[PDB]
Amino acid sequence: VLYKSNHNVVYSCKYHIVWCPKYRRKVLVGAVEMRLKEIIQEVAKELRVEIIEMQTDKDHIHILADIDPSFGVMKFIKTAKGRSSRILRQEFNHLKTKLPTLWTNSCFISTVGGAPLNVVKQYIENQQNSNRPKQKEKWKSYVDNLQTKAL
Amino acid sequence: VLYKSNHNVVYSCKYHIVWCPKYRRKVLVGAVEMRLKEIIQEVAKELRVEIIEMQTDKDHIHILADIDPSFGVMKFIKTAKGRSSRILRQEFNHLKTKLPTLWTNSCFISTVGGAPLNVVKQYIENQQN
DNA sequence: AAGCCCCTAGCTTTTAGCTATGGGG
DNA sequence: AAAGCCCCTAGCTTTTAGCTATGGGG
Repeated sequence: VLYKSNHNVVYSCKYHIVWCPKYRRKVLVGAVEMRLKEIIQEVAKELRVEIIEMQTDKDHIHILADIDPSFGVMKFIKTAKGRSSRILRQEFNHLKTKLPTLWTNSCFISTVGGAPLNVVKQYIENQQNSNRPKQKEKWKSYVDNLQTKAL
Repeated sequence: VLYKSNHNVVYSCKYHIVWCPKYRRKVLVGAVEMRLKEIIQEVAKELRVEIIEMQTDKDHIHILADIDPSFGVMKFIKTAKGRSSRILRQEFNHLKTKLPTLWTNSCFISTVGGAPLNVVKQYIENQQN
């Protein structure tokens, strides 16, 4: 797990984000799909967001991004959707004349870390009960590094 | 994991949050410790934040919370540190006289999900079938 | 636990098109 | 060290306070 920092915070914030075209229209294909990913890389680059992985399918775009918590994941999403919509609708006439908007008003966001919820949960509850490891070998590297980083 | 939603977003945003008192002073004990926890529960409830787990040691408080992304993790944190700082220093004299502030300007924040990073990264690249 | 319809100001993408623990249908 | 120590502005809460801001400096 790689941790970064801004002028006040030490963090590791990863998000799996997903959003669909309006009406789930299967328009994320070919040149549309390609341009869409290039625009989002552009957006991420200027918003200092790190795209760990990004793939699409006819009607969904999946993005795994590491975002400065203070900046805000929504500020990123808002920019990526908004800009891709404006641009793609200008480049691909069918997206302008056959749809009222390229995207919807919603999205799906799930946070992601180096270990599963239950592990972090236990580590937190273990704090005052001395050295009581998670298990034999399961996630030793994560817990060890964590004790060290959160010292 | 059970997702929640606001008017426009479906989400599950959990963070492992940690912060320490000024100078690492080991003051999070006894009466203080218990009150800090109450105040954080009071702020969580008020800000519609779910506290999944909260533990403390002499100089650290760990919180695993579910926070609406539209609302903002930082907004929860500043409220929690700020109010707890105000209230604790009003109730506990030794916190107001021995320290210029109760907390510091920093904190540790780590996202957590039902699945580890590598799994989610795989699932994503597998989205062409 | 969104996704459809409608609405607002705010802010970017500005003759646009998206968010807001947004309003309601 | 910088996250943590110092100092500062500016915005909002806790506001005869005390924490933020992809804040800036040291």
